[PDB]
Amino acid sequence: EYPTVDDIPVGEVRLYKIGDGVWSHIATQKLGDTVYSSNGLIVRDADELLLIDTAWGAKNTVALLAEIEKQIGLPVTRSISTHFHDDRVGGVDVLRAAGVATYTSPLTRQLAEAAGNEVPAHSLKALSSSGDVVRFGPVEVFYPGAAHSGDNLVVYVPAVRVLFGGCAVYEASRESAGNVADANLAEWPATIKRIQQRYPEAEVVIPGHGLPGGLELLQHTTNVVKT
Ligand SMILES: [Zn+2]
Repeated sequence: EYPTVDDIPVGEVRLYKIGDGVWSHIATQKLGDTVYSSNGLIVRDADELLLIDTAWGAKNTVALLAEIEKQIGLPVTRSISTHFHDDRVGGVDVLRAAGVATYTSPLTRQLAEAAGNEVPAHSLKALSSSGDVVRFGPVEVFYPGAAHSGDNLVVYVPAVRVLFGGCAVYEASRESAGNVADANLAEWPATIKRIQQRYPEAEVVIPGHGLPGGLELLQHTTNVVKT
């Protein structure tokens, strides 16, 4: 019952409750003949929300904010983008228009600028070296090293053991690497091992695209990226 491209109506964004104070958000775009979905996270803190990733573009991000107000009814006050691609920063300007304080690592801001993408307003310090971790409200933000992209971050919600892997982690049904234009295929297995070692109690692992699973998605990703 996790939302998919087969059931989300065109142009809509859906939320899915994962645990106490934690939702995923799911949005779609059609590229060529194929409809794709992308996941992010929403985490409650006191009477506000922290958003992890845009909903992949400005139009979807406007829909996301409306869906959040309808279903949750608390303000999004901060966001984190987990890497520089459109599915993560596309819609940052919508978030800024809506009064959200937008964050990512310094490297992501640089890569987003270089790519001509939207750029979060604020940098997360102390994330520059592989293995760096910072607390940010109700989550930990971890830079595990280069994988899908040079800058990719993961986000853990310690109270409920939810790991948002972003595009560093593949869904179970995905058996080929697909697009690796910004990837570091050599470092990806080591990066996965760092995630495994850091979050051994995670109960839910959310990939950047596709269905949630558990810690088995980590080794699955290594297997696919070698393949
Ligand atoms: Zn990407």
